[PDB]
Amino acid sequence: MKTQVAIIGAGPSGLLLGQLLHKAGIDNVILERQTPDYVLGRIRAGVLEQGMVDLLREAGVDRRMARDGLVHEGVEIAFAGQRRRIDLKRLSGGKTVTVYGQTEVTRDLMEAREACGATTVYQAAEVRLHDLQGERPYVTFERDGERLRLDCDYIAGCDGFHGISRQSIPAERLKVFERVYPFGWLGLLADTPPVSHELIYANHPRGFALCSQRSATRSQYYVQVPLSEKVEDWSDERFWTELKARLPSEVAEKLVTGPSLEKSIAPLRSFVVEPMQHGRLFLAGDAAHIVPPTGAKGLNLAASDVSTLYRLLLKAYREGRGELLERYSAICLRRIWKAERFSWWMTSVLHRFPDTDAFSQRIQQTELEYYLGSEAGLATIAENYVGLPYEEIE
Amino acid sequence: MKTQVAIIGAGPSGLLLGQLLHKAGIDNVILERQTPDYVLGRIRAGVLEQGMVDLLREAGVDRRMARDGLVHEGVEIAFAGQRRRIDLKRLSGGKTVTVYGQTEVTRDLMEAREACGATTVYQAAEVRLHDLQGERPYVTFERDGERLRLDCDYIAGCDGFHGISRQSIPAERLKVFERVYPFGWLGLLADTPPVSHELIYANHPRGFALCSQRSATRSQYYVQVPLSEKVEDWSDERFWTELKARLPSEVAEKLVTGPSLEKSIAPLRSFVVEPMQHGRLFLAGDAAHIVPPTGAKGLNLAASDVSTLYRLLLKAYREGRGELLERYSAICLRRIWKAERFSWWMTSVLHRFPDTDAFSQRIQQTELEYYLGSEAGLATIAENYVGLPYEEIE
Ligand SMILES: Cc1cc2nc3c(=O)[nH]c(=O)nc-3n(C[C@H](O)[C@H](O)[C@H](O)COP(=O)(O)OP(=O)(O)OC[C@H]3O[C@@H](n4cnc5c(N)ncnc54)[C@H](O)[C@@H]3O)c2cc1C
Ligand SMILES: Cc1cc2nc3c(=O)[nH]c(=O)nc-3n(C[C@H](O)[C@H](O)[C@H](O)COP(=O)(O)OP(=O)(O)OC[C@H]3O[C@@H](n4cnc5c(N)ncnc54)[C@H](O)[C@@H]3O)c2cc1C
Ligand SMILES: O=S([O-])[O-]
Ligand SMILES: O=S([O-])[O-]
Repeated sequence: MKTQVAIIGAGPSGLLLGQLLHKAGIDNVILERQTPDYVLGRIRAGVLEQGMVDLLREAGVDRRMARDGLVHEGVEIAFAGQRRRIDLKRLSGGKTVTVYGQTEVTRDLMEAREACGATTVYQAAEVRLHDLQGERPYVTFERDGERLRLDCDYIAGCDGFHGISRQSIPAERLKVFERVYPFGWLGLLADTPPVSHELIYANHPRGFALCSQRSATRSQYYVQVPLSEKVEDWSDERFWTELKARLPSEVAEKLVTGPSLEKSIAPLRSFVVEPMQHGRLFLAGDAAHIVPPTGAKGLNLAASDVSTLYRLLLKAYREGRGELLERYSAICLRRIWKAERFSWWMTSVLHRFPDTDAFSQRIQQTELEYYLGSEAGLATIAENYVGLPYEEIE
Repeated sequence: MKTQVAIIGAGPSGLLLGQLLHKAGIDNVILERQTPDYVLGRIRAGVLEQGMVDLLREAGVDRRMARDGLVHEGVEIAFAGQRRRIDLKRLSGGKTVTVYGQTEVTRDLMEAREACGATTVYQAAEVRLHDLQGERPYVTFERDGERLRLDCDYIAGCDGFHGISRQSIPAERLKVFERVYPFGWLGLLADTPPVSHELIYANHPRGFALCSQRSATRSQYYVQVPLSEKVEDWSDERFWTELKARLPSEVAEKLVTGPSLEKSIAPLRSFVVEPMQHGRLFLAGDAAHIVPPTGAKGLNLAASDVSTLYRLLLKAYREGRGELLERYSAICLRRIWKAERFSWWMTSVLHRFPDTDAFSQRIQQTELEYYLGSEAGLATIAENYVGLPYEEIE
């Protein structure tokens, strides 16, 4: 096979990059290790930044989102028995966020790519990258019992955290930054109407809780739990009782509960690699970084990494400004670090950390009080939550 | 589940460690991501050092090897149209090597573990390590549609180069050393009688070639080829013709050729991580290092890593000398580096490297001439080939 941009991974990052390149007339091929149904079987949430919403529209894959997505003009943080609303729209000047799951976005992108006949090779086993520092890099993989070669000009590693792309870069060139939080999130998805039209992030002595939604009849809730917790020890009844205990009475009081459609515990961690490229290989999305779910920035960083790569690739192909690609990592990292910082801040002020002393507890309560009670403070939250402005490049 | 030593990986390293611990009465459980047939489907060669042969006997899994294995008292290196024999037995004082494939060794270990009822969980998906720096580390994984927890005292990461164990150690604690050679090995396995009763490593202007064997009616041959070569462009006829062109006439002349049972190109690379442990987790085999096939040290290092870990675990459990486990990496690395060095030397003197000048070519020919023409030189080769003596520990 032969293309211009080889793409490893058919998750959100790879599909979005591929659809953007497709519309731009830049040849591209996506190689995915799993099957279509396997990828779609991954149930993942999503709170889309304005930048991502705009990118999906630019990619021509927004019809479903415009119909099934939930546009939120604000978000609330609860603590000390009170609900504090952050007016994202007002504070940002018009920006909002859209609650539409990664799973749905992935589904939409796959239907769009399948419809236009773009190239996607599923069940591409043993993917391997070659001659990355040359002008003719290529990829090899096995399919239907045969080895194939894919020649290209560039390679976009969009293969996630456990992909092969990040592992294909000499360890000497990379620097890893990481942190694991001392707790996980026990989530419960149910066919019940949400308790609020907007999300509710709750800080409570017993621990963090979050009220989210999927539709008028489907809701998603979470409560923080220690690392060693087993989902088996958490019946729906126990979850509902603990969730209510961490929410203001007025909220817990009007909460509609019911059987769970799915329950699971997920850890919270951060990870960033520098740089995010090597020769003709460029990493994007989870292949380069991880963030905790608190700020819902994972899916959004995948989008911003792709946007940047796409725009630089355009400059290379249409302006012969290929040297600009050298700036890919520096640009993405500035945004990734700010997202990691905001995600870290949100995690720090909303959760109960083990072995915390009285002073720390008071500092945390004061952080919430100050930020939610100041216009400047509220602004820092709002501008970060809807997503900081994309860097124009150059 | 609950055991004393949790083992990740049911390849040679994990199975051997597990069988050794089984006989010692130390509880152990092996978690393997793939199925039994998948593991056995990996066709891998093997030239066993005396130390490994002794270890398999100690493990009580040597009957098949004693019957089907080929004991070699010497090995030959050909160059400049002449065959030079290295009398391993004489030079080492009695040590030899046994040609018996990794695949056969793995098969033997699996039959032995299955027979004694030791615990092995195949298709163990999403393996994850936990609380490595505590006194109660544990592992989690999914099976038959359910999440399970395995408590233990120690964890042996025997999950290979692309395993999760090495990736479970903070990047800040690790230092990676690596090298990729500018060529690969095109191998051809056939049901033909070998051209020699001992191996023949050949250095020739056109490139490296190797004559090996599996039995009186089965042979394995290799010729070096550039990185970008496709096995598809190499018919059996072309392989046989190139192989002969790289061997002394007397050898090429008596070579029996025939249809290949299997053909493939494999790269040559080296990789070492320091340290090889973190808390209660200890890496062994490919999970910690890779060596080129030239010295056939890959399988042997897996064995020596296991031997060391096993002996240290014994000291911990039977002598309460658990502090000795702290020395695991230092001990293994001394042997790993010497094996990497010898493997590197063998690779350097036997292959044709791209863009080599006249001086390099002459230095290489002189290396062979000196080492094969000196008793001290021959000794350095012999002692390394049969395997240096295992470090006694402490
Ligand atoms: C339990 C959990 C909950 C999360 N919740 C949130 C949330 O609430 N909000 C949010 O924004 N983010 C959340 N995230 C993060 C978010 O899902 C990711 O940031 C997003 O999946 C990144 O997309 P990606 O395409 O970069 O990577 P992925 O979605 O991982 O896609 C990568 C693709 O590459 C393929 N691949 C891997 N290796 C290879 C290979 N060798 N060859 C070929 N293909 C390969 C994979 O099969 C996969 O399809 C969560 C993550 C987890 C684990
Ligand atoms: C093409 C090729 C040719 C080679 N030729 C030679 C040769 O001629 N001579 C020589 O000595 N060596 C050779 N080697 C090297 C040799 O095969 C290895 O050194 C040996 O396989 C190492 O054994 P191991 O048990 O440490 O790892 P492996 O054999 O890789 O076994 C690791 C096991 O862990 C499992 N695993 C991986 N990830 C997970 C996870 N997340 N959870 C659970 N289980 C997991 C794997 O499925 C596997 O079964 C060759 C290698 C290759 C690739
Ligand atoms: O199921 S598929 O398209 O390989
Ligand atoms: O095929 S098995 O034993 O999981």
